Amino acid sequence: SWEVGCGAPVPLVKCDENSPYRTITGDCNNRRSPALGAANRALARWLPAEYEDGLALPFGWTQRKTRNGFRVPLAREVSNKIVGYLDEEGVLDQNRSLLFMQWGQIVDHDLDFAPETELGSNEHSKTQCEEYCIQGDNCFPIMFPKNDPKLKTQGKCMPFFRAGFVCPTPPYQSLAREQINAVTSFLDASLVYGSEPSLASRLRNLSSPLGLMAVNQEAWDHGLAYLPFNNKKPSPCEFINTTARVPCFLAGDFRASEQILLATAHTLLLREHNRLARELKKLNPHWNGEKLYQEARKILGAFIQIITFRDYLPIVLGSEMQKWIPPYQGYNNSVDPRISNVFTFAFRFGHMEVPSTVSRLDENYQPWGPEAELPLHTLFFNTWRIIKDGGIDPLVRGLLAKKSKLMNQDKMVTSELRNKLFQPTHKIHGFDLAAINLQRCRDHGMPGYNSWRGFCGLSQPKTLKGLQTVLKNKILAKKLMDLYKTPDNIDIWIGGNAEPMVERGRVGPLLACLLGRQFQQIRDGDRFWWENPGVFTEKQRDSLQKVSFSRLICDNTHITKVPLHAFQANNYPHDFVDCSTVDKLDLSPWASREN
Ligand code: HEM
Ligand SMILES: *[C@@H]1O[C@H](CO)[C@@H](O[C@@H]2O[C@H](CO)[C@@H](O[C@H]3O[C@H](CO)[C@@H](O)[C@H](O)[C@@H]3O)[C@H](O)[C@H]2NC(C)=O)[C@H](O)[C@H]1NC(C)=O
Ligand SMILES: *[C@@H]1O[C@H](CO)[C@@H](O[C@@H]2O[C@H](CO)[C@@H](O[C@H]3O[C@H](CO)[C@@H](O)[C@H](O)[C@@H]3O)[C@H](O)[C@H]2NC(C)=O)[C@H](O)[C@H]1NC(C)=O
Ligand SMILES: *[C@@H]1O[C@H](CO)[C@@H](O[C@@H]2O[C@H](CO)[C@@H](O)[C@H](O)[C@H]2NC(C)=O)[C@H](O)[C@H]1NC(C)=O
Ligand SMILES: *[C@@H]1O[C@H](CO)[C@@H](O[C@H]2O[C@H](CO)[C@@H](O)[C@H](O)[C@H]2NC(C)=O)[C@H](O)[C@H]1NC(C)=O
Ligand SMILES: [Ca+2]
Repeated sequence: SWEVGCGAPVPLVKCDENSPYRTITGDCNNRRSPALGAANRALARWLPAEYEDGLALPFGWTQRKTRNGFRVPLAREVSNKIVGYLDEEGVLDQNRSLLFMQWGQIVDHDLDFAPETELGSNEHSKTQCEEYCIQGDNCFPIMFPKNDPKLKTQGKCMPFFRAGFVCPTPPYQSLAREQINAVTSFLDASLVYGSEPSLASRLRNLSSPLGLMAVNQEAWDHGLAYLPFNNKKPSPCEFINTTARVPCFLAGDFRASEQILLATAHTLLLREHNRLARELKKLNPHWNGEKLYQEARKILGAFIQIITFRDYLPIVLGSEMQKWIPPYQGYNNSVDPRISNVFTFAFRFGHMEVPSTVSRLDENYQPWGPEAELPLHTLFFNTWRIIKDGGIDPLVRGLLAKKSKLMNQDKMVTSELRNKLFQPTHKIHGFDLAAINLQRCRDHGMPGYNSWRGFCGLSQPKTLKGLQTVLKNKILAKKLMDLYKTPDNIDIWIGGNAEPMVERGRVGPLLACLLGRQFQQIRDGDRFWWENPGVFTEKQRDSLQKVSFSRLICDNTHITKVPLHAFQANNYPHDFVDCSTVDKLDLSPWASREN
């Protein structure tokens, strides 16, 4: 087993070891090594980090140091020549609904977080980085290339701050830099409940004994709950419209209000928890507050694992699925459940799946109002469109009836994200998610594209010709070589995403390998995997299998018509059946009798 040797993060856990419930922090999953998988620990290294100075400085930090003999190209330049595109027509995925993209972001946030080095609300360098673009300490700005139109209109660079690492916050440490994962590595709904003791508590309704999550008191959605608002007044959600003055939502994960659809999904899960608590109180009038909380919780966690492994991964991994994820043989305590550093870049393939617009549909799945179709960028940190413009039902119908954006090698990331991204700490719509992804790739000391190809037993092109055959694209290969001068230097994020998709999947060979391995490990190394004998009863498990996102919509919204397979593309009304024709969740196996 493993756990630590330099650790400092959450204090003071002891453990029970007879407890049938996961801890909040992730500790004590593995009995041999209690900290394996816990939040606030280093992300795992499947390969040694690769920094300019070999310890902490990212490639591209020092102007005349090379990576294997060549200058690494500016992040924003790669964004401009390879990732961008203008024409949104013919870009949609004919067989993946908007929910496909959205579930990905959910699983993701449940698995990893690498927050920025924070270092003060007192600091002036938060504007020495912003206002002047001076590289230094944890300001590692994204410079604009010449001829970039943002030069003429936004300044000389885009703010950026290196991610946090273990040990500190301020200075530095001995050995090599390791970024922190602020959330638990186990699929366990930590995005609903929180990853800290702290926060998990603030989220609960501890005045009633019903094991419920606190809800909004200021507003309701046709009698259905909304997530509570957040405290911190320099609120970004208030900024995007100081007239509506509606603050961001407060959830188990801090990014829950990043974009209106992620908040919508968070809301659906909060509602499911409260609903499972009320019905559980019905079956067992004697269970106390803690017991109701933990049980509903345990439930929701299994639900997220079931939709993820049964409905989601097969249509991501395609025919590579069984090659990486075998059928389940049981808990294996030898497996390292930790999320690796590289996974957090591989799982970013989802950014190439976000379309440029979001729609609100009415009860008939017809355009909801005048302005029903909105540009994605006006929805970053937008909570007022939910509270002051229809509830979540409009938005949920769009999730089912619209499609995701299909990855394409000539159209990669939509301009709504590539030029108009809104960062919570700054004031403009005008950031580039693609460039940021690239800069972070380097901030985290990632090995290049060929190290990972090697790692996955895949060929390593060393020439233009070789790269063309792997990418099956002459022109993209030319653009990559002109910017990188050697495939060894291709940042893993762009390289992994530039590969053609595997059969029946939505990612290429490299990514399928990286994703497949990680997912096999968090299942196999999770003592509380829903299928691990003893976690649930066979009766509960039998009951556990009829879950479906569609059902979920039926019990928690006022939508009455849903598709049966929500992840594939579905046309209204042909594919939409009546909610009462959908398998329900039979709770009877949770009934406990004293004798
Ligand atoms: C706005 C953003 C999104 C949609 C409008 C969006 C979407 C996704 C999808 C669909 C993902 C996977 C299936 C996915 C994965 C990960 N993301 Fe995003 N994302 C939006 C915005 C961001 C921002 C901003 C970041 C931080 C970038 C940074 O480096 O500073 C971001 C991250 C991630 C992420 C890494 C998380 C971590 O481990 O720290 C993914 C796996 N997303 N996103
Ligand atoms: C749109 O996506 C669909 C799923 O990605 C795809 O159909 C899927 O086809 C597979 C076979 O290739 C089927 O899978 C299952 O088949 C048997 C059914 O008895 C099951 O017992 C197995 O477990 C196996 O998983 C499914 O029938 C089907 N999946 C879904 C969600 O419907 C469609 O073909 C795609 N549409 C187009 C036109 O490409
Ligand atoms: C900031 O948030 C405002 C909401 O607090 C928003 O204004 C609201 O949205 C429109 C304005 O275009 C109005 O909708 C329509 O309402 C009825 C239809 O039911 C009509 O009689 C009106 O003509 C109107 O078009 C909302 O009533 C309006 N609410 C308020 C208090 O003004 C702003 O548009 C938002 N601004 C930005 C920059 O996002
Ligand atoms: C905590 O849970 C209790 C219910 O157990 C909530 O109290 C109810 O609130 C609704 C709407 O305000 C009303 O039906 C009643 O006023 C309350 N019912 C009962 C039985 O007291 C309370 O609002 C919840 N608190 C939070 C912040 O979520
Ligand atoms: C549990 O996972 C371990 C660790 O991955 C598996 O170990 C096998 O493969 C390892 C390579 O990753 C090597 O350590 C060994 O070849 C082998 N170890 C053992 C225990 O034989 C292991 O197969 C899994 N456990 C079981 C019983 O399936
Ligand atoms: Ca988790």
